[PDB]
Amino acid sequence: SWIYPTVILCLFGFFSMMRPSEPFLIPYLSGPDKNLTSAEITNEIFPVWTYSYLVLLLPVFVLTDYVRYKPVIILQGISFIITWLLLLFGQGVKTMQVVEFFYGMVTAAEVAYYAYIYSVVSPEHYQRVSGYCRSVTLAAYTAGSVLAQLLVSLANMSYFYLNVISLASVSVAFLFSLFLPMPKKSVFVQWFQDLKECYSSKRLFYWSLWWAFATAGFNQVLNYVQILWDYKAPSQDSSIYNGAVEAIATFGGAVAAFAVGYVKVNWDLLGELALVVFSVVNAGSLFLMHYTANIWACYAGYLIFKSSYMLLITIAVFQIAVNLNVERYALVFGINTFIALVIQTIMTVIVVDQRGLNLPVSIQFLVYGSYFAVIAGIFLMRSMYIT
Ligand SMILES: CCCc1ncc(C[n+]2ccccc2C)c(N)n1
Repeated sequence: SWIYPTVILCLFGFFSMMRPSEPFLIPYLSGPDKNLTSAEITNEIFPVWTYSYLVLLLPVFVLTDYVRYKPVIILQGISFIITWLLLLFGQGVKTMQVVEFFYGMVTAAEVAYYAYIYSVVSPEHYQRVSGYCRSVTLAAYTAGSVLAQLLVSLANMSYFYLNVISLASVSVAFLFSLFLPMPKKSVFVQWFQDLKECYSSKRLFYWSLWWAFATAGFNQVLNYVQILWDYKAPSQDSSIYNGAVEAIATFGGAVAAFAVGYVKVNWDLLGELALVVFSVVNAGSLFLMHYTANIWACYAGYLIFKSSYMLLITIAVFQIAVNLNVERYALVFGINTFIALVIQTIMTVIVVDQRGLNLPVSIQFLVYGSYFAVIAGIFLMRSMYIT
Protein backbone atom coordinates (compact mmCIF):
# COMPACT_ATOMS: atom_id res chain seq x y z
CA SER A 1 0.00 0.00 0.00
CA TRP A 2 2.53 2.57 1.21
CA ILE A 3 5.45 0.91 -0.62
CA TYR A 4 5.00 2.37 -4.12
CA PRO A 5 4.63 6.07 -3.14
CA THR A 6 7.43 5.78 -0.59
CA VAL A 7 9.75 4.06 -3.07
CA ILE A 8 9.02 6.57 -5.85
CA LEU A 9 9.46 9.61 -3.57
CA CYS A 10 12.62 8.08 -2.07
CA LEU A 11 14.05 7.57 -5.56
CA PHE A 12 13.13 11.17 -6.39
CA GLY A 13 14.78 12.54 -3.24
CA PHE A 14 17.81 10.33 -3.83
CA PHE A 15 18.27 11.59 -7.38
CA SER A 16 17.26 15.12 -6.35
CA MET A 17 20.11 15.22 -3.81
CA MET A 18 22.60 12.79 -5.39
CA ARG A 19 24.41 15.91 -6.57
CA PRO A 20 28.17 15.48 -7.08
CA SER A 21 28.35 19.23 -7.72
CA GLU A 22 27.25 20.02 -4.16
CA PRO A 23 30.51 19.07 -2.34
CA PHE A 24 32.54 20.78 -5.09
CA LEU A 25 30.15 23.70 -5.66
CA ILE A 26 32.41 26.56 -4.55
CA PRO A 27 35.43 25.26 -6.54
CA TYR A 28 33.18 24.88 -9.59
CA LEU A 29 32.08 28.51 -9.92
CA SER A 30 35.38 29.86 -8.55
CA GLY A 31 37.71 27.83 -10.78
CA PRO A 32 38.30 28.03 -14.53
CA ASP A 33 34.73 26.87 -15.22
CA LYS A 34 33.13 30.19 -14.24
CA ASN A 35 36.10 32.38 -13.18
CA LEU A 36 34.04 34.17 -10.54
CA THR A 37 35.86 35.83 -7.65
CA SER A 38 35.32 34.53 -4.12
CA ALA A 39 34.16 37.96 -2.88
CA GLU A 40 31.16 37.85 -5.23
CA ILE A 41 30.26 34.19 -4.62
CA THR A 42 29.66 34.58 -0.88
CA ASN A 43 28.78 38.29 -0.44
CA GLU A 44 26.53 38.61 -3.51
CA ILE A 45 25.56 35.10 -4.71
CA PHE A 46 24.74 33.13 -1.54
CA PRO A 47 22.69 35.94 0.11
CA VAL A 48 20.61 35.87 -3.07
CA TRP A 49 19.99 32.17 -2.47
CA THR A 50 19.03 32.85 1.15
CA TYR A 51 16.61 35.64 0.21
CA SER A 52 15.06 33.55 -2.56
CA TYR A 53 14.75 30.67 -0.09
CA LEU A 54 12.81 32.94 2.27
CA VAL A 55 10.54 34.48 -0.38
CA LEU A 56 9.93 31.07 -1.96
CA LEU A 57 9.16 29.32 1.32
CA LEU A 58 6.63 32.11 1.91
CA PRO A 59 4.27 30.73 -0.81
CA VAL A 60 5.23 27.07 -0.24
CA PHE A 61 3.51 26.41 3.09
CA VAL A 62 0.54 28.51 1.95
CA LEU A 63 0.04 26.69 -1.36
CA THR A 64 1.66 23.24 -1.18
CA ASP A 65 -1.18 21.78 0.90
CA TYR A 66 -3.75 23.32 -1.45
CA VAL A 67 -2.08 21.88 -4.57
CA ARG A 68 -1.77 18.42 -2.93
CA TYR A 69 2.03 18.51 -2.59
CA LYS A 70 2.83 17.12 -6.04
CA PRO A 71 3.13 20.28 -8.21
CA VAL A 72 5.55 21.89 -5.75
CA ILE A 73 7.66 18.73 -6.00
CA ILE A 74 7.20 18.87 -9.77
CA LEU A 75 8.01 22.58 -9.56
CA GLN A 76 11.06 21.54 -7.54
CA GLY A 77 12.02 19.03 -10.23
CA ILE A 78 11.64 21.53 -13.07
CA SER A 79 13.46 24.20 -11.06
CA PHE A 80 16.19 21.63 -10.40
CA ILE A 81 16.51 21.39 -14.19
CA ILE A 82 16.59 25.18 -14.49
CA THR A 83 19.01 25.56 -11.56
CA TRP A 84 21.66 23.20 -12.91
CA LEU A 85 20.98 24.11 -16.54
CA LEU A 86 21.91 27.72 -15.79
CA LEU A 87 24.65 26.43 -13.47
CA LEU A 88 26.05 24.55 -16.47
CA PHE A 89 25.76 27.02 -19.35
CA GLY A 90 25.34 30.33 -17.53
CA GLN A 91 28.43 32.52 -17.30
CA GLY A 92 28.90 35.60 -15.16
CA VAL A 93 27.22 36.60 -11.92
CA LYS A 94 24.07 37.89 -13.65
CA THR A 95 22.95 34.34 -14.48
CA MET A 96 24.36 32.86 -11.27
CA GLN A 97 22.06 35.05 -9.17
CA VAL A 98 19.10 33.62 -11.17
CA VAL A 99 20.51 30.11 -10.39
CA GLU A 100 20.76 30.98 -6.65
CA PHE A 101 17.11 32.06 -7.00
CA PHE A 102 16.11 28.74 -8.55
CA TYR A 103 18.09 26.85 -5.91
CA GLY A 104 16.08 28.79 -3.35
CA MET A 105 13.07 27.48 -5.25
CA VAL A 106 14.29 23.88 -4.98
CA THR A 107 15.13 24.26 -1.28
CA ALA A 108 11.76 25.86 -0.46
CA ALA A 109 9.99 23.09 -2.39
CA GLU A 110 12.10 20.52 -0.53
CA VAL A 111 9.51 21.13 2.20
CA ALA A 112 6.93 19.67 -0.20
CA TYR A 113 9.22 16.66 -0.70
CA TYR A 114 9.05 15.78 3.00
CA ALA A 115 5.36 16.65 3.48
CA TYR A 116 4.01 14.94 0.35
CA ILE A 117 4.49 11.38 1.59
CA TYR A 118 2.48 11.98 4.77
CA SER A 119 -0.40 13.16 2.58
CA VAL A 120 -0.27 9.92 0.56
CA VAL A 121 0.44 7.22 3.18
CA SER A 122 -1.50 6.26 6.29
CA PRO A 123 -0.35 7.61 9.68
CA GLU A 124 0.63 4.10 10.79
CA HIS A 125 3.63 4.19 8.44
CA TYR A 126 4.53 7.80 9.32
CA GLN A 127 7.41 6.48 11.42
CA ARG A 128 8.95 4.11 8.87
CA VAL A 129 8.32 6.39 5.89
CA SER A 130 9.87 9.32 7.77
CA GLY A 131 13.16 7.55 8.38
CA TYR A 132 13.38 6.18 4.88
CA CYS A 133 12.59 9.54 3.30
CA ARG A 134 15.12 11.46 5.36
CA SER A 135 17.54 8.55 5.18
CA VAL A 136 17.50 8.31 1.41
CA THR A 137 17.93 12.07 1.10
CA LEU A 138 20.99 11.93 3.32
CA ALA A 139 22.12 8.80 1.50
CA ALA A 140 21.67 10.81 -1.69
CA TYR A 141 24.04 13.50 -0.50
CA THR A 142 26.70 11.13 0.76
CA ALA A 143 26.33 9.03 -2.39
CA GLY A 144 26.84 12.10 -4.53
CA SER A 145 29.57 13.23 -2.17
CA VAL A 146 31.53 9.99 -2.37
CA LEU A 147 30.74 9.73 -6.07
CA ALA A 148 32.03 13.25 -6.61
CA GLN A 149 35.18 12.40 -4.68
CA LEU A 150 35.94 9.40 -6.88
CA LEU A 151 35.26 11.42 -10.02
CA VAL A 152 37.90 13.93 -8.85
CA SER A 153 40.26 11.34 -7.31
CA LEU A 154 40.18 8.51 -9.88
CA ALA A 155 38.80 9.86 -13.19
CA ASN A 156 39.99 13.52 -12.98
CA MET A 157 36.46 14.60 -13.93
CA SER A 158 36.11 18.36 -14.23
CA TYR A 159 33.63 20.25 -12.07
CA PHE A 160 31.60 21.03 -15.20
CA TYR A 161 30.99 17.32 -15.77
CA LEU A 162 30.27 16.93 -12.05
CA ASN A 163 27.48 19.47 -12.54
CA VAL A 164 26.45 17.61 -15.71
CA ILE A 165 26.06 14.41 -13.69
CA SER A 166 24.18 16.44 -11.07
CA LEU A 167 21.78 17.68 -13.76
CA ALA A 168 21.32 14.14 -15.07
CA SER A 169 20.55 12.97 -11.53
CA VAL A 170 18.00 15.72 -10.86
CA SER A 171 16.56 15.06 -14.32
CA VAL A 172 15.95 11.45 -13.30
CA ALA A 173 14.52 12.88 -10.08
CA PHE A 174 12.15 15.03 -12.14
CA LEU A 175 11.04 11.95 -14.08
CA PHE A 176 10.39 10.08 -10.82
CA SER A 177 8.45 13.08 -9.48
CA LEU A 178 6.30 13.01 -12.63
CA PHE A 179 5.40 9.42 -11.68
CA LEU A 180 4.62 10.30 -8.06
CA PRO A 181 1.04 9.27 -7.16
CA MET A 182 -1.26 12.24 -6.68
CA PRO A 183 -2.45 12.55 -3.06
CA LYS A 184 -6.18 12.63 -2.44
CA LYS A 185 -7.89 15.98 -1.97
CA SER A 186 -8.05 17.52 1.52
CA VAL A 187 -9.55 35.86 5.26
CA PHE A 188 -5.91 36.31 6.26
CA VAL A 189 -6.58 36.31 10.02
CA GLN A 190 -8.87 33.31 9.58
CA TRP A 191 -5.98 31.58 7.82
CA PHE A 192 -3.78 32.45 10.79
CA GLN A 193 -6.54 31.09 13.02
CA ASP A 194 -6.44 27.89 10.97
CA LEU A 195 -2.69 27.84 11.61
CA LYS A 196 -3.58 28.23 15.28
CA GLU A 197 -5.84 25.20 14.88
CA CYS A 198 -3.00 23.50 13.00
CA TYR A 199 -0.45 24.33 15.73
CA SER A 200 -2.55 23.49 18.83
CA SER A 201 -1.61 19.82 18.51
CA LYS A 202 -0.26 17.48 21.18
CA ARG A 203 3.55 17.45 21.50
CA LEU A 204 3.83 19.25 18.15
CA PHE A 205 4.41 22.94 18.93
CA TYR A 206 7.47 21.95 20.99
CA TRP A 207 8.78 19.65 18.26
CA SER A 208 8.00 22.56 15.93
CA LEU A 209 9.94 24.93 18.20
CA TRP A 210 12.91 22.55 18.09
CA TRP A 211 12.58 22.42 14.30
CA ALA A 212 12.24 26.21 14.16
CA PHE A 213 15.38 26.62 16.31
CA ALA A 214 17.70 23.60 16.29
CA THR A 215 17.73 23.26 12.50
CA ALA A 216 18.80 26.91 12.20
CA GLY A 217 21.87 26.08 14.28
CA PHE A 218 22.30 22.92 12.22
CA ASN A 219 22.32 24.92 8.98
CA GLN A 220 24.81 27.37 10.50
CA VAL A 221 27.01 24.40 11.42
CA LEU A 222 26.58 23.06 7.88
CA ASN A 223 27.72 26.38 6.42
CA TYR A 224 30.71 26.97 8.72
CA VAL A 225 31.92 23.43 9.51
CA GLN A 226 34.33 23.56 6.57
CA ILE A 227 35.63 26.90 7.86
CA LEU A 228 36.06 25.41 11.34
CA TRP A 229 37.99 22.49 9.83
CA ASP A 230 40.22 24.90 7.89
CA TYR A 231 40.89 26.81 11.12
CA LYS A 232 41.65 23.62 13.05
CA ALA A 233 43.83 21.94 10.38
CA PRO A 234 45.06 24.36 7.70
CA SER A 235 46.09 21.51 5.40
CA GLN A 236 46.29 21.81 1.62
CA ASP A 237 44.88 18.31 1.06
CA SER A 238 42.27 18.61 3.84
CA SER A 239 39.73 19.62 1.18
CA ILE A 240 39.34 16.06 -0.11
CA TYR A 241 39.05 15.00 3.53
CA ASN A 242 36.63 17.76 4.51
CA GLY A 243 33.72 17.09 2.18
CA ALA A 244 34.38 13.36 2.49
CA VAL A 245 33.83 13.58 6.25
CA GLU A 246 30.57 15.39 5.54
CA ALA A 247 29.67 12.38 3.40
CA ILE A 248 30.34 10.02 6.31
CA ALA A 249 28.55 12.41 8.66
CA THR A 250 25.66 12.64 6.22
CA PHE A 251 25.85 8.88 5.79
CA GLY A 252 25.76 8.58 9.56
CA GLY A 253 22.75 10.85 9.57
CA ALA A 254 21.32 8.64 6.84
CA VAL A 255 21.61 5.55 9.00
CA ALA A 256 20.43 7.60 11.98
CA ALA A 257 17.39 8.59 9.94
CA PHE A 258 17.25 4.99 8.74
CA ALA A 259 17.30 4.10 12.43
CA VAL A 260 14.18 6.14 13.22
CA GLY A 261 12.19 4.53 10.42
CA TYR A 262 13.47 1.03 11.11
CA VAL A 263 13.24 0.72 14.90
CA LYS A 264 9.81 -0.41 16.10
CA VAL A 265 10.09 1.76 19.20
CA ASN A 266 7.29 4.06 20.36
CA TRP A 267 8.16 7.75 20.14
CA ASP A 268 4.87 8.63 21.88
CA LEU A 269 6.57 8.31 25.28
CA LEU A 270 10.20 8.50 24.10
CA GLY A 271 9.73 11.59 21.92
CA GLU A 272 10.55 13.94 24.78
CA LEU A 273 13.33 11.60 25.92
CA ALA A 274 14.85 11.37 22.44
CA LEU A 275 14.57 15.14 22.06
CA VAL A 276 16.37 15.79 25.36
CA VAL A 277 19.10 13.16 24.94
CA PHE A 278 19.97 13.90 21.32
CA SER A 279 19.77 17.69 21.74
CA VAL A 280 22.23 17.36 24.62
CA VAL A 281 24.30 15.14 22.32
CA ASN A 282 24.24 17.84 19.62
CA ALA A 283 25.33 20.48 22.13
CA GLY A 284 28.12 18.28 23.49
CA SER A 285 29.34 17.44 20.00
CA LEU A 286 29.37 21.11 19.00
CA PHE A 287 31.37 21.98 22.12
CA LEU A 288 33.65 19.03 21.34
CA MET A 289 33.86 20.30 17.76
CA HIS A 290 35.20 23.61 19.14
CA TYR A 291 36.86 23.01 22.51
CA THR A 292 39.09 20.14 21.35
CA ALA A 293 41.69 21.41 18.87
CA ASN A 294 42.08 17.97 17.30
CA ILE A 295 41.04 17.58 13.68
CA TRP A 296 40.08 13.90 14.06
CA ALA A 297 38.18 14.66 17.27
CA CYS A 298 36.46 17.52 15.44
CA TYR A 299 35.50 15.17 12.59
CA ALA A 300 34.08 12.66 15.07
CA GLY A 301 32.16 15.42 16.84
CA TYR A 302 30.73 16.63 13.53
CA LEU A 303 29.69 13.09 12.62
CA ILE A 304 27.99 12.69 16.00
CA PHE A 305 26.26 16.07 15.68
CA LYS A 306 25.04 15.46 12.13
CA SER A 307 23.84 11.91 12.83
CA SER A 308 22.07 12.81 16.07
CA TYR A 309 20.44 15.87 14.52
CA MET A 310 19.30 13.87 11.49
CA LEU A 311 17.74 11.33 13.84
CA LEU A 312 16.14 14.15 15.84
CA ILE A 313 14.73 15.93 12.78
CA THR A 314 13.37 12.62 11.50
CA ILE A 315 11.63 12.15 14.86
CA ALA A 316 10.41 15.75 14.71
CA VAL A 317 8.94 15.35 11.22
CA PHE A 318 7.32 12.02 12.11
CA GLN A 319 5.85 13.27 15.40
CA ILE A 320 4.52 16.42 13.74
CA ALA A 321 2.98 14.31 10.97
CA VAL A 322 1.17 11.92 13.32
CA ASN A 323 0.11 14.58 15.84
CA LEU A 324 -0.87 17.15 13.20
CA ASN A 325 -4.48 15.87 12.87
CA VAL A 326 -4.81 18.45 10.06
CA GLU A 327 -4.11 17.96 6.36
CA ARG A 328 -1.60 20.85 6.37
CA TYR A 329 1.58 18.77 6.42
CA ALA A 330 3.53 21.31 4.35
CA LEU A 331 2.15 24.29 6.27
CA VAL A 332 3.77 23.17 9.53
CA PHE A 333 6.83 21.85 7.71
CA GLY A 334 6.98 24.95 5.52
CA ILE A 335 6.47 27.45 8.32
CA ASN A 336 8.94 25.48 10.46
CA THR A 337 11.58 25.72 7.74
CA PHE A 338 10.75 29.40 7.15
CA ILE A 339 11.07 30.32 10.84
CA ALA A 340 14.23 28.21 11.08
CA LEU A 341 15.70 30.01 8.07
CA VAL A 342 14.71 33.37 9.58
CA ILE A 343 16.49 32.50 12.83
CA GLN A 344 19.48 31.13 10.89
CA THR A 345 19.74 34.34 8.86
CA ILE A 346 19.41 36.48 12.00
CA MET A 347 22.13 34.52 13.82
CA THR A 348 24.27 34.64 10.67
CA VAL A 349 23.91 38.43 10.67
CA ILE A 350 24.89 38.65 14.34
CA VAL A 351 27.38 35.82 14.84
CA VAL A 352 29.52 35.78 11.70
CA ASP A 353 28.44 38.61 9.40
CA GLN A 354 30.52 41.79 9.38
CA ARG A 355 27.38 43.81 10.17
CA GLY A 356 26.98 41.98 13.48
CA LEU A 357 29.51 40.71 16.00
CA ASN A 358 31.68 39.11 13.25
CA LEU A 359 32.87 36.30 15.56
CA PRO A 360 35.93 34.36 14.35
CA VAL A 361 35.45 30.67 13.52
CA SER A 362 37.23 29.74 16.78
CA ILE A 363 34.30 31.14 18.80
CA GLN A 364 31.66 30.67 16.11
CA PHE A 365 31.23 27.03 17.07
CA LEU A 366 31.49 27.95 20.75
CA VAL A 367 28.38 30.10 20.37
CA TYR A 368 26.78 27.41 18.18
CA GLY A 369 27.30 24.88 20.96
CA SER A 370 25.96 27.39 23.47
CA TYR A 371 22.88 27.88 21.27
CA PHE A 372 22.30 24.13 21.05
CA ALA A 373 22.85 23.80 24.81
CA VAL A 374 20.27 26.54 25.39
CA ILE A 375 17.86 24.63 23.14
CA ALA A 376 18.52 21.37 25.01
CA GLY A 377 18.13 23.03 28.41
CA ILE A 378 14.87 24.61 27.28
CA PHE A 379 13.75 21.05 26.57
CA LEU A 380 15.42 20.02 29.84
CA MET A 381 13.43 22.58 31.83
CA ARG A 382 10.30 21.56 29.93
CA SER A 383 10.72 18.01 31.26
CA MET A 384 11.22 19.37 34.79
CA TYR A 385 8.15 21.57 34.26
CA ILE A 386 6.27 18.37 33.40
CA THR A 387 7.86 16.62 36.41
C1 LIG B 1 22.78 24.99 -7.47
C2 LIG B 1 23.85 26.01 -7.18
C3 LIG B 1 23.39 27.09 -6.23
C4 LIG B 1 23.71 26.64 -4.87
N1 LIG B 1 24.20 25.41 -4.76
C5 LIG B 1 24.47 25.06 -3.51
C6 LIG B 1 24.29 25.87 -2.45
C7 LIG B 1 24.67 25.23 -1.15
N2 LIG B 1 24.81 26.11 -0.02
C8 LIG B 1 25.70 27.09 -0.04
C9 LIG B 1 25.80 27.92 1.05
C10 LIG B 1 24.98 27.67 2.13
C11 LIG B 1 24.09 26.61 2.11
C12 LIG B 1 24.02 25.84 0.99
C13 LIG B 1 23.08 24.69 0.88
C14 LIG B 1 23.77 27.10 -2.70
N3 LIG B 1 23.51 28.06 -1.73
N4 LIG B 1 23.47 27.51 -3.91
